[PDB]
Amino acid sequence: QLQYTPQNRSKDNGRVVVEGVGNLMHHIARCCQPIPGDEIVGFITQGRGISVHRADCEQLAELRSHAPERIVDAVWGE
RNA sequence: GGUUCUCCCCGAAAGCUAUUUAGGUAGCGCCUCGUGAAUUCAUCUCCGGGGGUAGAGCACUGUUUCGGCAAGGGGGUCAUC
Repeated sequence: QLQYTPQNRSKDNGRVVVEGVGNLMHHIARCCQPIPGDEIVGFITQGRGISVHRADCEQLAELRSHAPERIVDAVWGE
């Protein structure tokens, strides 16, 4: 009965700062549920902007098997 | 319900079928007596047989667990026309 505020803060910006840039259309993945753990690794998607597909994950590595240029680092900050 | 003298020989059935039949009856099965014929009949060993039961098996009809490969659908990844 109790079933976006947690992602309204990402919609309120901050968090991810890929290569030192702020306010990006980032969005956490799924197969991997990244949290500020093994940091993370970003990935540019056609639409949806940056996909934070966690650091070290198969599907991320698959993308590492396709277009490496799309691949980007990742951080957290606060 | 009961059915009164005596000895002798053999000696059943409580089954099938039908029955406004199912505790009755009839045909037949088994009884007895009489007559008449096949070494006809019974056991046995040898011989020629069909069987699908026990048992066993899982090719088939089903059922069952496990391991394998893996359709194909599910959830996600880039995609999402």
